[PDB]
Amino acid sequence: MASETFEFQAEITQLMSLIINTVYSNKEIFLRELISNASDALDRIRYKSLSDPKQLETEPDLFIRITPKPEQKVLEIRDSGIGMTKAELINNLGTIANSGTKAFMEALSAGADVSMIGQFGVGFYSLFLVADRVQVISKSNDDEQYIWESNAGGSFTVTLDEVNERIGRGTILRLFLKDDQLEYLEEKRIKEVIKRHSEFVAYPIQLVVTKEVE
Ligand SMILES: COC1=C2C[C@H](C)C[C@H](OC)[C@H](O)[C@@H](C)/C=C(\C)[C@H](OC(N)=O)[C@@H](OC)/C=C\C=C(/C)C(=O)NC(=CC1=O)C2=O
Repeated sequence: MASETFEFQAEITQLMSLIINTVYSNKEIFLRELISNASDALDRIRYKSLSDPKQLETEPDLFIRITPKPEQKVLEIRDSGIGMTKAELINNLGTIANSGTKAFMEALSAGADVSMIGQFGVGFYSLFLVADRVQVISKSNDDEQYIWESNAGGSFTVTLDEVNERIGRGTILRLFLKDDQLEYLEEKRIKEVIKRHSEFVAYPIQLVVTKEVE
């Protein structure tokens, strides 16, 4: 329908600024963070399902799926985890500074590896290493499908989703890659990052590859 617009908490805006404007070299850790987040979302729905089995019926398969969309310069990271409601997207992705935002920034300026970002509970924002824009598309059993969108600006939008494929249940991180980071559309490069930083993931990690038939 129509978008609602929200302002980022001052700390989160600062964090995004740091990250988006970094010379940092090890940018590939963004994928470890998103996969770990995906894995956590999958842990949640599975634990929930222990005493509420019906929760799984909206998407019985538990998986992490990565889909490069080279034409649009887009990389998607999807999971069939618990998903997030409209209120969760608003409350947890910007309007309330995470418990570790300022501390991570303090740590960063002291010499800390950007890769520590996950230990501070703000690793979602690492996607800004390789992307200048992001849509978080999410369907929780408890709500309708919604789109959360940010370009690292000081505000984000949340919109009821009438334009994307239905996700049964879970979350798509749709990354609009920067022009210098298009290597992450490549099958070989993706595979390599996964093997190096994400060896111990309990769920299948699927890669969607689009090849011309000869
Ligand atoms: C331990 O929980 C985690 C927290 C608290 C987080 C808001 C919990 C959230 O609400 C309670 C859901 O329960 C949880 C299932 C949803 C995800 C992990 C989403 O990931 C996917 N694929 O669904 C993630 O990204 C879309 C949303 C925000 C992540 C933040 C801002 C971050 O920077 N790091 C974090 C990583 C975490 O694991 C973090 O803060």
